[PDB]
Amino acid sequence: KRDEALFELIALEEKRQREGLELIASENFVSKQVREAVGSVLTNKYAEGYPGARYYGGCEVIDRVESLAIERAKALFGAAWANVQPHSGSQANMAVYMALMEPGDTLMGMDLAAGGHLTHGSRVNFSGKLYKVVSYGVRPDTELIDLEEVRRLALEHRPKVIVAGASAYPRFWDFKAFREIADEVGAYLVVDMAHFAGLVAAGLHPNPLPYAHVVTSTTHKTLRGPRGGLILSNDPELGKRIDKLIFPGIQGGPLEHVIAGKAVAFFEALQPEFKEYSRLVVENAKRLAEELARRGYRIVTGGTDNHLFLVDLRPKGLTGKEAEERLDAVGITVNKNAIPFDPKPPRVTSGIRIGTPAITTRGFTPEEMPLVAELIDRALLEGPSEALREEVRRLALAHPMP
Amino acid sequence: KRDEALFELIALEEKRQREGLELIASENFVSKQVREAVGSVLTNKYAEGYPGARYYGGCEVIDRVESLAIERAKALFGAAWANVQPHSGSQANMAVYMALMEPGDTLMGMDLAAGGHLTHGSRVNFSGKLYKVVSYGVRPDTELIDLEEVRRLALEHRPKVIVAGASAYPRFWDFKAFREIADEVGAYLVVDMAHFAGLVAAGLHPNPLPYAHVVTSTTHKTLRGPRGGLILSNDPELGKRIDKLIFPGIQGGPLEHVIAGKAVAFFEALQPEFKEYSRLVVENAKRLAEELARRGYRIVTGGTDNHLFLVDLRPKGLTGKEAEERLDAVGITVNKNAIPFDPKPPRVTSGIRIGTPAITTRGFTPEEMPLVAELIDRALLEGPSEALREEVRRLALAHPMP
Ligand SMILES: Nc1nc2c(c(=O)[nH]1)N(C=O)[C@@H](CNc1ccc(C(=O)N[C@@H](CCC(=O)O)C(=O)O)cc1)CN2
Ligand SMILES: Cc1ncc(COP(=O)(O)O)c(/C=N/CC(=O)O)c1O
Repeated sequence: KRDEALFELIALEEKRQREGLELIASENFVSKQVREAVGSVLTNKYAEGYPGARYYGGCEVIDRVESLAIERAKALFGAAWANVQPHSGSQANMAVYMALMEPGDTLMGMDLAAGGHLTHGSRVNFSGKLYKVVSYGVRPDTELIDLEEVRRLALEHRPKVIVAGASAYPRFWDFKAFREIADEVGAYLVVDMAHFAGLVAAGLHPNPLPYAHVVTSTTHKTLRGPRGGLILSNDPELGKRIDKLIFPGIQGGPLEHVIAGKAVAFFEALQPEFKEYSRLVVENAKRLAEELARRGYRIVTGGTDNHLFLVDLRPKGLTGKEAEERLDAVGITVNKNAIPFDPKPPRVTSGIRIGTPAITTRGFTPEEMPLVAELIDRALLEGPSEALREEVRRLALAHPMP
Repeated sequence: KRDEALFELIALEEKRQREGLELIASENFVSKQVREAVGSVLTNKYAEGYPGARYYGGCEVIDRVESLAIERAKALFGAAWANVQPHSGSQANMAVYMALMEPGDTLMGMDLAAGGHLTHGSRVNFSGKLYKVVSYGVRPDTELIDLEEVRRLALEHRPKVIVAGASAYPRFWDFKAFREIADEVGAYLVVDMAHFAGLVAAGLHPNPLPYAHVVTSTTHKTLRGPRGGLILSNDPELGKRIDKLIFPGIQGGPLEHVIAGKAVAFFEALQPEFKEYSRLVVENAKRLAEELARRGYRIVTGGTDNHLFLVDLRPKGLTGKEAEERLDAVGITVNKNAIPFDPKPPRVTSGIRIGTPAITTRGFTPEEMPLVAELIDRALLEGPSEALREEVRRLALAHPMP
């Protein structure tokens, strides 16, 4: 008996995705073959352990799948070791923290208010419950990270681990300077590249591998793969330690159907067409930010080096919460985000975060960004209307999903 | 470009699953419609938070999918609250422990060799690293749990959490007695029903929900659903606390395509056919154990009340690792497994574990178990041969796959 109610919902969700403009920076649209792998019979196999050293019979083929994912990840990113088993970015970070630190140790990471991830030290998160968290942020005048403030905090608090990488930072990271600071205090440098991993793979963002002790990531977001986590390093000895924290430390059976999907995503990212896609992602984001600046918004840091940017809404007297709702009502999804010099509180904010990976996957090009900018502006100033919702729909339907 | 090498490996795994006898007790074969949901576009949405309380917009349809999974889980097990976001059985247990305990608190669980799971207090697992662990076992003569030994231990060590449930215990649990013991020391009773969740849903195993404070489970064993975790409780105030430990405590975005698969599996488990399937699972396991006993194999506790059994291979001079390899060579997939008081470490073991869920899904009946027992016996005594493999293959191919 088919579950009609459930599949009626899936068809509605497919329609919602086709007919809207997805501008949330951490979203993307996976290919059909990534979905085919994730929907495969590989979910039926228990395969605890690692290739050639499993706790169950029958893993001969699974071992070739997981080894293929590992070797492709190492070739794509220039790594000496990889672990493709983390269920999510959260589990990847948790395993690294538990391998390098003991409860009570100090963790330094980017403040949630300035763009950090929950996993970089939130007190509601495991990172803030097991460890002592010290946070860094951005300067109000530069709207950028201050490496001298980072170093000062590191010398004063002596973290065991310093995390670089964030969720809403629109400029390049200086991984070399972060590693120098870490070395000065004897800390490990962990880079969480989840947001910009696809740009690293395409050569459009500095690669953290050579400077970090360990690199964590999701396989979704700019890498355009299935939902899951990833760990990389140039140190196989440290990798062996982390392998043990993933299993038997924090996980049980790996999701080998999702790992097959990671293998597919790494194959796609190794093709030359991926570099072109990634170039367009960054060109779209720079062009869309410029077009909104021309229409009266201020762009934080004045622009972006990557796939996302932050819009200061104060010139138009809007809060991030109101802009979110007005845009959601016409099928444009963004999220509110604090700006560095923000007069409003966290639940309201004076900004929004926009990202181009998902619309770029649907074939949007830089010459269409003026039109996207005008729809956003109209929705913010005129508010939601049926005519505007129909224009978004038409535009969206004219750009196919994978 | 299609990833031809990866899909060739998936086709090889499909063939391996169709042409062998999958007797791993923790595996099953999911239906086509479960795979269809897991391979859906719902992977493209970041749904941090809970239904009606998400961080990001655009979740109106996703919320109906998750609520449907939640409400079906409640109806299936008779629970007042459910959480369907855990990525795995291990994450479900982690969230529960962190909601009920601080690090350094005392956790009581079943010894691994006696049957307990890694997350029930193993030193190489987070459960044994973060908490002080006290373990109960089984009696050396009957290989059954002694409730008076469990009581003594609880009164002596005063655990904060007692865990009932196991990965390799073949008999029924007395959840009323475990709750009485927990109440005597003021402990929470947590039941991990991962292995026998489908038998509970079908009414063939005592239901822990009235007696446990919290129930954890996986969705992919006896329940025959996608790979993932589940938490249930009759206390909605305890559920609220646990919800916060799942997010933002230990996970980020949930896997909503997998949650759609969970909704489908719950729909299948609510059908009358699922009760007939589950009855045959247990009938097959009892008959196969009896047929191996008649050939001189020692069955731990003498038999089974559920879907699995353990074979003590010490009298036959075989380690569990050797038996697993011999059986695998002829297409019979089991896992080496620790037995009560095992002198050998988990990488070697003195036994094997066998379960019927997967072959029962393929339509194997009790009258076919004598033939299965014969093939197992021959591979252990006579060793692998080409003629034995072929016989296994024919028998397997005579049964369809979902
Ligand atoms: N009773 C029981 N049987 C079970 C499990 C379990 O948790 N309990 N498993 C649940 O998934 C699987 C076995 N998985 C296991 C993986 C690692 C270790 C363990 O103790 N590993 C050590 C030592 C290895 C050695 O020296 O032999 C380690 O990794 O250091 C035990 C079980 C299948 N059967
Ligand atoms: C009681 C119990 N609790 C938790 C888990 C972990 O579930 P995951 O493998 O993390 O999905 C398991 C899995 N056990 C795997 C096996 O038995 O072969 C379990 O038997």
